[PDB]
Amino acid sequence: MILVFLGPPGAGKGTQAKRLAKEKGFVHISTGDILREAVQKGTPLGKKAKEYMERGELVPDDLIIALIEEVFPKHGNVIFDGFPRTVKQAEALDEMLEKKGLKVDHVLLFEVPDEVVIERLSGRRINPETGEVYHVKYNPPPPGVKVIQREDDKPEVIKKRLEVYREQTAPLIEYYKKKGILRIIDASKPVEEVYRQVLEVIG
Ligand SMILES: Nc1ncnc2c1ncn2[C@@H]1O[C@H](COP(=O)(O)OP(=O)(O)O)[C@@H](O)[C@H]1O
Ligand SMILES: Nc1ncnc2c1ncn2[C@@H]1O[C@H](COP(=O)(O)OP(=O)(O)O)[C@@H](O)[C@H]1O
Repeated sequence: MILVFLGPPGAGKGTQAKRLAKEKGFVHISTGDILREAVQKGTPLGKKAKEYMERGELVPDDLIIALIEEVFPKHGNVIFDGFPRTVKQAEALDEMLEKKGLKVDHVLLFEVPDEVVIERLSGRRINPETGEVYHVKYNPPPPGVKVIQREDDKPEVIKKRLEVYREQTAPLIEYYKKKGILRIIDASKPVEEVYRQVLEVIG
């Protein structure tokens, strides 16, 4: 089974993907996580990607498409989390999978309104030792635990990211809907409720 998690930044896609991977044994492919590691390690990919990410822009398609070929597993069910983000990326994924006799089985669209997006992202915090994601209101870090705020979770970058999402990524809704594989998730609900809907949708 191959899943794609699609939707505005802050919808809770990462959070749900991590849970589903941990509990059901999917391979979680987070382009954001992988890129952040690349930036940290100072790889050719990292150095090139860094500025796009800090500015809230998408990293160029060719780099991401290569990244996906590099990390796609020989076996296992997969969650694509934050990929694809453009039509060109979605077409390259279809091609890549077709060559492997595979296809996207479900595209879960995590719907949230802008107000919730801003609230979720502005409050997002990361434990730098473990990568665990918290929220200052909805899931605060344990007392005493040091966390950081991502530079792209600052207000003006969130604004850019949402524009970029609406411009480049939202067309994917129609792209996948035509194929009859688009599943709507009400991502504005609490985490446990969203996860139950994720499980129902994928059977
Ligand atoms: N599939 C992709 N294509 C291009 N850029 C990406 C992709 N995935 C992640 N990025 C880059 O990394 C940034 C953070 O992505 P991600 O962690 O997936 O976003 P979010 O903040 O919604 O969790 C994006 O704004 C973009 O610069
Ligand atoms: N269902 C939810 N209700 C409340 N807060 C949430 C929910 N899902 C995620 N969060 C919090 O909102 C922020 C965005 O979640 P994340 O999974 O990073 O989103 P995405 O991967 O879609 O950008 C994080 O701070 C996370 O702890």
